[PDB]
Amino acid sequence: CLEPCVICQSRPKNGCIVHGRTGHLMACYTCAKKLKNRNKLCPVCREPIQSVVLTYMS
Amino acid sequence: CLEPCVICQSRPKNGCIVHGRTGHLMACYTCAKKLKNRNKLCPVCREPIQSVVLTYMS
Ligand SMILES: [Zn+2]
Ligand SMILES: [Zn+2]
Ligand SMILES: [Zn+2]
Ligand SMILES: [Zn+2]
Repeated sequence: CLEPCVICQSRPKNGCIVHGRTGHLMACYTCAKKLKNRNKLCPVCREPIQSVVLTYMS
Repeated sequence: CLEPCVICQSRPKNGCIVHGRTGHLMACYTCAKKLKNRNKLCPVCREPIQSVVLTYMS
């Protein structure tokens, strides 16, 4: 799916939720960051967001 | 791009090259890891690979 950020649905999925050595890409960097600041869990696995990487394709 | 890992072209781009708080997604986790172990640079920006995240799209 080339579908947008699942939260805002207005921006691309370029906000990578890192937990250790695995990452989940369902949200934009800006949305995924708000989740971490407001102490929400990863929507994919409900595991704490350790950090957020701004991800660029090619 | 729905195109495969630029190195092996046999696995998806699920190997996120992290440098600071930005990541580059052009290679598979296994290919991007070999780059880090053999002290190669990020093919996108020729900046050192600080870590590699195994990324899952949802
Ligand atoms: Zn968003
Ligand atoms: Zn997760
Ligand atoms: Zn590869
Ligand atoms: Zn790079």
